[PDB]
Amino acid sequence: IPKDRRENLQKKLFHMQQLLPNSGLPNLDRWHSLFPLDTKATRNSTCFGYPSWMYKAQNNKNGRHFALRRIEGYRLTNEKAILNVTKEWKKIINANIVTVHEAFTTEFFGDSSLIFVYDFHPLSETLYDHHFPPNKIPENLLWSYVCQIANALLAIHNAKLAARCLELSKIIWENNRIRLAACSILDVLHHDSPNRKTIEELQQEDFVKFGRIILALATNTPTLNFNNIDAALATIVPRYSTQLRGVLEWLIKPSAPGETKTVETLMPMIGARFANFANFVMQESDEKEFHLMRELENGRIARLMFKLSVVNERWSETGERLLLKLFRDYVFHQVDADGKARLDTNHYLNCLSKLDASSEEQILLTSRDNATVFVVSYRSIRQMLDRAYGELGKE
Amino acid sequence: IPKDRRENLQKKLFHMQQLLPNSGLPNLDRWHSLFPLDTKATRNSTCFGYPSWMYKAQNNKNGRHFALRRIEGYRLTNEKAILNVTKEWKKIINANIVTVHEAFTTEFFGDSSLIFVYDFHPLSETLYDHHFPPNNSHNKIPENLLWSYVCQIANALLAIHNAKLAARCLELSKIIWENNRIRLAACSILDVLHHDSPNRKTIEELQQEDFVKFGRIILALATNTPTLNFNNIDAALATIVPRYSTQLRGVLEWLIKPSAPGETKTVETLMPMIGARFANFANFVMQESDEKEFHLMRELENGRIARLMFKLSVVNERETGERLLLKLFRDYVFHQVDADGKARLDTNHYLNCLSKLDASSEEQILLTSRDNATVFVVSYRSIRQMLDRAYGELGKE
Ligand SMILES: Nc1ncnc2c1ncn2[C@@H]1O[C@H](COP(=O)(O)OP(=O)(O)OP(O)(O)=S)[C@@H](O)[C@H]1O
Ligand SMILES: Nc1ncnc2c1ncn2[C@@H]1O[C@H](COP(=O)(O)OP(=O)(O)OP(O)(O)=S)[C@@H](O)[C@H]1O
Ligand SMILES: [Mg+2]
Ligand SMILES: [Mg+2]
Repeated sequence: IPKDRRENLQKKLFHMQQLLPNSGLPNLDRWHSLFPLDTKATRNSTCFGYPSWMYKAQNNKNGRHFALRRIEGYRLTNEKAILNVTKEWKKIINANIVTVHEAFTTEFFGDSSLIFVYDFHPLSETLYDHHFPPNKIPENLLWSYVCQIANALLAIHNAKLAARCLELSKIIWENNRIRLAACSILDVLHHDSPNRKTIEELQQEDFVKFGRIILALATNTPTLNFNNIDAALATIVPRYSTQLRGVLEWLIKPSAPGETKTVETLMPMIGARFANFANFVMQESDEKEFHLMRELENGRIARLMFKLSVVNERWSETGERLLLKLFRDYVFHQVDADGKARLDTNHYLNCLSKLDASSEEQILLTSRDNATVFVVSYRSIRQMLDRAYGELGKE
Repeated sequence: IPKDRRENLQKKLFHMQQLLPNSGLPNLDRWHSLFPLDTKATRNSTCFGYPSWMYKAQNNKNGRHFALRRIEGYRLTNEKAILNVTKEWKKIINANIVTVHEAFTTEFFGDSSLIFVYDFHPLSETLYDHHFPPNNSHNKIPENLLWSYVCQIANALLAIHNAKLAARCLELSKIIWENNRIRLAACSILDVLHHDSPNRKTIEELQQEDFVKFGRIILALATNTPTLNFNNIDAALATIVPRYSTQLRGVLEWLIKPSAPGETKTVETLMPMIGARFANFANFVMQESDEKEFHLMRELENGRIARLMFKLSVVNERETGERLLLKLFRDYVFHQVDADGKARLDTNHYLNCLSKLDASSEEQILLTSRDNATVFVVSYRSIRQMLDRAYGELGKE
């Protein structure tokens, strides 16, 4: 657990518990301690047709943290069966889709608001805000985005559904991992609108919105228009590979001369980039595995110190336990040439690691009166510790 | 953190430390504590042309555990065979390839042996032994798992071929399995043992042999036939059509058959054939990596608990003052005895006390001194603040 990852995982735990008491936010029937997640001071109705609000809240029943998406000013009776379509989205298990649990309307916000509950992903930021704060992205990261979004659309389309909402502000970023964070919403907000589209047509719009998102990132232009669909498409050939340009072209262009666009057709176009991506995720999962084991090592190290602390100053004054006493002094009571304490976390860690591994390496244990000195190995010290601790269990 | 997952990580750590006191194995110039990994009492020379031995050993320099592949009865007749091979393979780092570090000869085994050192992956079992258990004899593997293998092996071949090299050794017994993660565990070996052989093959045909050996491995697993023969490359190929999808059959057929009518087989051509199965595979890996992320944060308490023990051990027994409560706190946590006088050992008590110390719990405890006249009512929160305070005053010096 190096410095950055350990404090990042602590920053995550800190974000999950994080509260803001004076905010003047209401408590729902099954939710409390609502925490505002919006990082910007402006809200527009371009994405949903209504203003949107984001919240982190605690469940009254299980105490775990969830994310709440609020759609301001939407009227719909809570008892309506349409809100239950989130149950179909719940069935979809995907790493690039934020799982939705349920949907309900509420009036605790002083109006008519619709609430979607999602998994809470700590330290998440929108893909827009991450790449466009108020200078080009590497192609590997762009392909990582292409592979992740395609993976999401694959599961969605095969579930006889569509993304509907596919934009930069509605995709959350967290350590290069992206997820669709507004699914199942438009399913409700467009259930009985004029000019309803088919799930077949909506699935096609996904591919178009897909291409535009990546194209925007590739051309480093936040606002994207139709008048430059071929202008910005030709700007990526020297900077990025022709393969990247080819995928963007396929996604954006209305490919309907003899056939309709399908996710299965998109996959071979990606091809080798999937292997590269999968390789990276596998290696990152490997790194998480070592940190897991290091942390489990810490537990074994803590349990060794438990035994050691039980024995010390408890019989314990003199004997084979006297060496255990002197061993503790060796590890934690180190002082400099002046006489001042030499605090050293590294020394503590490596001493106990060698004790846990029963290292054959030897160390010098000086007695209280610097007259007697013990040449002893970690292996011997470990065996004395287990021996003495067991003799206390006989009682 | 499910039951099996915690015990899996504990089985790994226990496997790395595992020793054999009665062993008659020597210590090498740079290696010691050699531990036998072989699951069988018999060794044949089919895989390498020489008997092979597997060992876990500790590095004298860094103290970490590595895997050692020993090739019995090998004399170095050319230093080019080790150096021209290992200089290229050492550079290749892949998630589906066991990293090789170096190769050297030794005589400590009472003979002339060649030694390869690899990364040590705990709890690893050969893909053969996992799907064909050793202690049983002669019922199908799920298709998703077969596709997982195809993606992983293809990923390995992708890195290998792009380095102008070949797997050479691509068989069930030379691939290690660990929680559905497979790795090529015999790379760079045949590169050395065949470095100056009479009938040296081209790097391109050896690469073609990779695809064939690829196909046979998956086909063997799909047909539940450990040994695979040339006479049933089309017979066993027809056993998979009702049980598995036609796509799998198409890939296996493509891999095994000498596909050179209009083009020669390349990994880039294999990728679109797998296609959507890569999305499925990557999704699972992402999902498992997500599950580890949540499990990590929960486990982080061990570091926080251990660092607290560091502070507590530094301060204690270095006599009187505010640290006297820290001394009495240690007595409360680890020195519990009954009215009778017997030791009250409790691993749970130790863990939960420190959890409350780590959480700065508002829960209160009773601290009676040796002199019973004064007793301190204090919470874990206050004790926690006293500990950091005392530990900080030692940093002033
Ligand atoms: N499912 C989620 N889990 C955790 N955090 C989230 C989730 N969804 C959104 N957030 C965070 O909430 C913040 C705001 O959410 P997004 O609303 O949808 O963007 P919004 O920028 O504030 O844009 P406006 O104008 O509504 S469209 C972002 O910074 C995210 O980091
Ligand atoms: N790099 C490694 N890291 C950890 N364990 C390994 C590694 N490589 C091999 N092993 C294990 O070592 C054991 C024996 O190695 P493998 O020898 O090559 O099996 P072996 O099948 O009996 O084949 P050989 O003797 O040619 S017949 C296996 O159970 C593996 O799981
Ligand atoms: Mg918002
Ligand atoms: Mg062997």
